[PDB]
Amino acid sequence: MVLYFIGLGLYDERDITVKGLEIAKKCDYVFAEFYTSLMAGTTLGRIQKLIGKEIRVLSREDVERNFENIVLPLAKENDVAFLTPGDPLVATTHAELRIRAKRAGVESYVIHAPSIYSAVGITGLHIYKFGKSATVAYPEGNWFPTSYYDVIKENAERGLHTLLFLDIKAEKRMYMTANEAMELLLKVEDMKKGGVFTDDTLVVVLARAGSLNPTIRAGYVKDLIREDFGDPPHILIVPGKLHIVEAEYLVEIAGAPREILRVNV
Amino acid sequence: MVLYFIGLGLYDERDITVKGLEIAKKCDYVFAEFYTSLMAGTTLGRIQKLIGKEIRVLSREDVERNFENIVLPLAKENDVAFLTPGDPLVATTHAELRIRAKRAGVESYVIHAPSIYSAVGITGLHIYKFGKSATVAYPEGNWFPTSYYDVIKENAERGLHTLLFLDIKAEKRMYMTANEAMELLLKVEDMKKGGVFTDDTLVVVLARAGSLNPTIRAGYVKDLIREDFGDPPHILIVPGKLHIVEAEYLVEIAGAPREILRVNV
Ligand SMILES: Nc1ncnc2c1ncn2[C@@H]1O[C@H](CSCC[C@H](N)C(=O)O)[C@@H](O)[C@H]1O
Ligand SMILES: [Cl-]
Ligand code: NA
Repeated sequence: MVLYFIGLGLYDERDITVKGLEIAKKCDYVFAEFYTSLMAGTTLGRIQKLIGKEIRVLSREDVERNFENIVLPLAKENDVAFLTPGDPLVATTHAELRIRAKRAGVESYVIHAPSIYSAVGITGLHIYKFGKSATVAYPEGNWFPTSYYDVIKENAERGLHTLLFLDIKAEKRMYMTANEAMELLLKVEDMKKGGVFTDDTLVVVLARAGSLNPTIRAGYVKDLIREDFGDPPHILIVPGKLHIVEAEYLVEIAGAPREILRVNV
Repeated sequence: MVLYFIGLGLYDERDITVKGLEIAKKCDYVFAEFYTSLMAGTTLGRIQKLIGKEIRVLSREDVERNFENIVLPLAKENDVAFLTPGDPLVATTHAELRIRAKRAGVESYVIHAPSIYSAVGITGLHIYKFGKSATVAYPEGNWFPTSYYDVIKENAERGLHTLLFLDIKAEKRMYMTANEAMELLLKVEDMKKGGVFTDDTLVVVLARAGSLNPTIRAGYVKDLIREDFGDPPHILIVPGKLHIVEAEYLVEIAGAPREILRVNV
């Protein structure tokens, strides 16, 4: 009679919370989805081993179109868990899933876990200074989306940082790298010329947040556009004007050039 | 020979991640602070049993003035852990402590945990739509902080949601309730008269996120300003322009007035 939305955290099988693991262990059925994000530091096998349960993976279609036929029926007479990378309900469409549960007469509870939205605090950039967030998508066919550029512009105009998620083809396991993101933004800048993203723009790259050895790098596009940030997933941040403490952290912890202490503060 | 910043999560001792527990278990010395937030579902004793270690609690002064004198010295010859509610770097000034660590020749690692910043997802409001965040501070003496009012105004004009962290006076054991925040906001509205926060403003209240039964309520200030949302901690959110699905969730789960479903495109 209960459905548990349980977050798996950021990187590996150990990013689940103690509460989340213990609850997952007591559930009769365990479902999971890895299309919104992928746990780059672990495997389904390792997660299953830790929880000690067989995990049925669901595709985007399974969830978006048939959640009420796959998951909810079982939650009517059993305890069921729905595992998702990060924190549950962060993915835009997941919250609506609780409405579906309600209508099916199923009680639902949310067990939180670390999300990239809060993990970015490791970059030293103040969380309150982040503005609207966006996703950088690959153009294709006659479609060249550029709204993420406008997001950066509006946030930066207000001295706010912009968190940019990069395109992911979960099924095909194809990750957009920070490098590709920068190349795309430079291309959008060449088209809109708003002076929003140029070779002189200061950016921050965070790779493998959650890992004990994440890659946190800060610098100008002209210098980082070809740097090796390691394996995905990658997150790109275009900070607004910096508080001196943010700048000092980027220099001391993220190897940013001393130059940002006078140019971007 | 190392310092770990480990988050404990939102509500109780089980909100810590598995990674964080296993590491905190092997540390020689464990310090902690509980002045940046409130974990309403646990106690120092319960946390100590889980970790199986004695924990030295530090005050804001111990940390801000003597972190390098109390904690770092030990990290040079031992594996030390510094615990904090939620995520250690979110809406705190702890990130700067990593710099002190570097200066002291101590390598540091960050172990994330559920944060109120991403837990807002449980309100049904799309997390990417939140803009600049702010804190509602208790006026002191003739000093009456009002900048948080302008943050709401700025976000609202852009159609973005505004997250409002509420004040805390840990030593005095004072925790600002959503009710007190609303009263302060109405007073600022009276002074500034920007039509930003009135009795007809729609707001969302989230209390004790992380618990299995948090209070999630949405409605007009006139109706919620005197409502009992339960024990602290509380967070206040002033939504911007709502998507239909956000409104649906607020009505179905947060008990919001059905009239909001009728969004004004
Ligand atoms: N479980 C919880 N429920 C509701 N609000 C919470 C909360 N935990 C923290 N807050 C809110 O955030 C404020 C602390 S700000 C520090 C936040 C912390 N580093 C984190 O990652 O969550 C509190 O005063 C309160 O307004
Ligand atoms: Cl293996
Ligand atoms: Na945000």
